[PDB]
Amino acid sequence: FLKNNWVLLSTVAAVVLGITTGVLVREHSNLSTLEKFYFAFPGEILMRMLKLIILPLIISSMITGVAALDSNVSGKIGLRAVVYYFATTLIAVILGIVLVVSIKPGSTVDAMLDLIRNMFPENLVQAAFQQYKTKREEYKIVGMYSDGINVLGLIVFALVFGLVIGKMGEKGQILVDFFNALSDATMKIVQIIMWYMPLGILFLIAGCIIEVEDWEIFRKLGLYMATVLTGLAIHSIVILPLIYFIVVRKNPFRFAMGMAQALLTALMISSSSATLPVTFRCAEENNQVDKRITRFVLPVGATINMDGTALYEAVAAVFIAQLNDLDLGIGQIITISITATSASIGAAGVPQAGLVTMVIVLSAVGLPAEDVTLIIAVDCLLDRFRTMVNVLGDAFGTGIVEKLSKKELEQMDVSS
Ligand code: NA
Ligand code: NA
Repeated sequence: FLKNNWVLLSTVAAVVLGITTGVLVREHSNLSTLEKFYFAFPGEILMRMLKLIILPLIISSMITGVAALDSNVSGKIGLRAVVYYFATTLIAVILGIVLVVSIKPGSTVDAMLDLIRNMFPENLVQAAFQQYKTKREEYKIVGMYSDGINVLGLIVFALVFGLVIGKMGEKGQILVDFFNALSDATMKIVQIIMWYMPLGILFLIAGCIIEVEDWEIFRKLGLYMATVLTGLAIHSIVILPLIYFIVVRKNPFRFAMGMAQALLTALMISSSSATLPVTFRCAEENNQVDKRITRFVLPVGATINMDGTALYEAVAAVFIAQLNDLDLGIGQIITISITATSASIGAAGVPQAGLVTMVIVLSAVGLPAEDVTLIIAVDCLLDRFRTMVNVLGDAFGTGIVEKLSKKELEQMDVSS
């Protein structure tokens, strides 16, 4: 039995050995900056592999999932998924705002316009490794292209392309076959990378622990951890199971038990995109969910649905505002809530710590962007829990959308 699940136990042992090695090296050894950088080399290699595999997986899976569905019922399923994601994000934002205000632990228009611009890129080839940003200048607007994959535009193009080739009929069957084969090949390559994962996980955790030097910053920011962790726990244990139970009259915790494999995997990597194959297997096999709904809903949720991220950012922005003793009125609460939801619509193909999402909210509330370094220390610990919450929300949404589309799925069975 151990051989079949050998990757999971190996990764758990890697986590244990990483904590031990990091603590022992930090306490009993002295390292310079260059030596600390060279210590985390295998973790850097693992991250490069995952970033490499993101693009083909996302594009091919999106096209295949959209083209599988019939054109009659494609719109309703997408609308239901969008509504669920929007509602969950709003509830998470409200919960985070309420908790951060109660506990008290301590332009933007251009960013929104850039967000809309990135949905319709000028060039498809450039959109695979570059993004678009605008800045003011003495007032004249000037645009520039910066490195970083544009997952928002590629997802929109993939959705439209999949619909077009699924409506065409026999004339576009060769394209469907091409992208199905590409998706299968990408999943197999992801498995091959997951074979090597444990060593990268070991060295990543070891490097994470060693970096902290003072070790009193954790004690100072103890209240800040409690707010974020309590919000994530309440959202994961209370709100999401209750929403699932209201729509689907089943046991919400049996679904989580079936998805436990992908949940713990998502904790390991802390990447929602890289957990797509495990999530597919767990949803289709353990929970007996339909493949047609799953293959289409899950990639969209990975790119779009970010409950833990919205909660995390909102709490951090309010905490930073409280650090500076800046007053926050009723309007300030709303504009932080609204900006947090729409800050980073798509950031799935980017598996590393992004401070730009915080910077948008900071600019909207009118605070300097140099306050990020104060709390940049604990991101390495909080990000894994945030990604786990995101993956859990996606998994719950798959079943919720599947239940609500019984008539559409029955209509799709007579044409098969
Ligand atoms: Na949501
Ligand atoms: Na997600």
